[PDB]
Amino acid sequence: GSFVEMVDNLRGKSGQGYYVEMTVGSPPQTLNILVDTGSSNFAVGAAPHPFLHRYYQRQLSSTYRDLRKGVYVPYTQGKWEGELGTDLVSIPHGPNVTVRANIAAITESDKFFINGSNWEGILGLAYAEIARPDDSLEPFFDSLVKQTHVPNLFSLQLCGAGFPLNQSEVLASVGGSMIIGGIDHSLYTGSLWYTPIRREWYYEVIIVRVEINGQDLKMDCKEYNYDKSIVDSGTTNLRLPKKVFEAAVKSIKAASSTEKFPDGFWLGEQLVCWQAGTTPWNIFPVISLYLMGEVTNQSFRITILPQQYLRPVEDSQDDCYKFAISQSSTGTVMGAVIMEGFYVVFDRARKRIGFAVSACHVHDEFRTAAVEGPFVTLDMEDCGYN
Ligand SMILES: CN1C(=N)N[C@](CCC2CCCCC2)(C[C@H]2CCC[C@@H](NC(=O)Nc3ccccc3)C2)C1=O
Repeated sequence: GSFVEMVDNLRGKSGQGYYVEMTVGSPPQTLNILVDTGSSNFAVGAAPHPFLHRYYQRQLSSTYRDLRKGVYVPYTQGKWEGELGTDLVSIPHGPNVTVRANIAAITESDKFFINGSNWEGILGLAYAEIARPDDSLEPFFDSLVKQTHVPNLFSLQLCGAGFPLNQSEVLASVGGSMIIGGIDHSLYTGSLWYTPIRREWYYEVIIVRVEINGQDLKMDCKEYNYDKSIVDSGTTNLRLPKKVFEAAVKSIKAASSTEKFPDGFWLGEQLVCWQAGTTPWNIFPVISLYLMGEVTNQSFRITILPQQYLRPVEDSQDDCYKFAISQSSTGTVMGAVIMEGFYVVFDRARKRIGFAVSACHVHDEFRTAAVEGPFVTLDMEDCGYN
């Protein structure tokens, strides 16, 4: 329905992350927390760090409980380490509840915190299977559902501005909404289409067909989900398996061939700039990802524009962008630049993910993002990797 208390409760952007305000401890300590559908730990800065102007002070919380256990979490680009405990947690622009939740107090980290991001911790919203050190550490959302009457569902509207936001603007701007326990109909247009959650660990899905401007990429659909496909608000780019990335870039280059871009642009390293207002959106193709539907032999598609996969960056008065599609060796990742096109419903209760066109997606007068269906698609279970 309508969840006015939670609409517009996010801030941030695709490259630095989207965050929500939370409070931890008694009396409450306010912290900004990155929303991460690609992990399952609630982990907060708990010691001084050059990029933090505040952190969780366990000694100041009367409700802090020490679990006397450490946690070490390496990931591709870095790591975070800390001390496990529990405390009372609330979301000011959220459901009006307070829960007793696990908290990893981060004491050491490498390439975790981001300078100028304005967030001090992360909220891992995925399932217990991928919680660290193991699946016995109950994730926040599981605690929330068990302890309150909050429905087992949340939805995310990540709003890309379509242009660079400076330090002051990104602090003053609305970055989107996280609706806890429901679906807010003001955040999307058209219909919601659902794809099954294949397995409850990451938010894993199955892609059954890929098009570039309606042209079928024509790969064996297992390639699109090798070794998994996930929906992850904690990754910036649309990341594709090596072979899929190579075929997609070849097709995107062919569609946009009226202009030549350097190799560094396609590698997502170098920006491309145009005179103010002259970005040639129309030369770049739309990208359609077909997802397995809830009905046997039925699929639907989500279509994104270059306004989603070209990420605005400051250079001058030129309009500059980075290519936000990159290679992966760990499967497809539908990151923030993809999520910015859609209102995404994480329907844990019904083991499904919903997509609808976002009321805040960036587009032009000629094209819009789309969510359409149904399409007849056979042997979709074969698209999943084992
Ligand atoms: C993809 N991804 C993700 N969605 N969450 C994590 C952890 C995954 C988790 C999966 C289950 C097993 C354990 C690991 C963490 C990520 C969160 C967003 C901010 C990032 N911070 C930076 O990247 N910071 C940074 C800072 C300076 C330089 C470079 C990067 C760090 C990750 O790698």
